[PDB]
Amino acid sequence: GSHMNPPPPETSNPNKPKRQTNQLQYLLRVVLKTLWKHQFAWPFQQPVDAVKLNLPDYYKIIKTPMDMGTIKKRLENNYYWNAQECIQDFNTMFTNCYIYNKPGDDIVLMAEALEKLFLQKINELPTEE
Ligand SMILES: O=C1CC(I)=CC=N1
Repeated sequence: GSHMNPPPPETSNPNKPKRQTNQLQYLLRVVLKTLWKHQFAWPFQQPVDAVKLNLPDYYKIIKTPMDMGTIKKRLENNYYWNAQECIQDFNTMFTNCYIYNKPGDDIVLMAEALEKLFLQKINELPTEE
């Protein structure tokens, strides 16, 4: 837990209003579950440790970090009000990967595979009830 990594994104805050929606339940039970178990999930399952990876410029470049471990905790802790907040977290995670890394890098190929699955799952996001 190096001082050279930033504090991870918030996953708990009693002041933030929270809700469970059928769409959020789908995001946890279907979307996150699908991506979390994938062969290529591991680079995305926790915040980037820039010290362990020797990437001193990572948090110079990436000012909006997000990862699936944070998303998992947000969903498990019912942090969100709506599905769009969670979808935006997934989109931020993918975009950070694409911004920092070169096209065709292994991590990008991995992100692209997960993003394809994500798109399919979000196209099937249920009507809010
Ligand atoms: O599912 C996995 C396990 C291992 I070790 C490496 C990559 N994906």
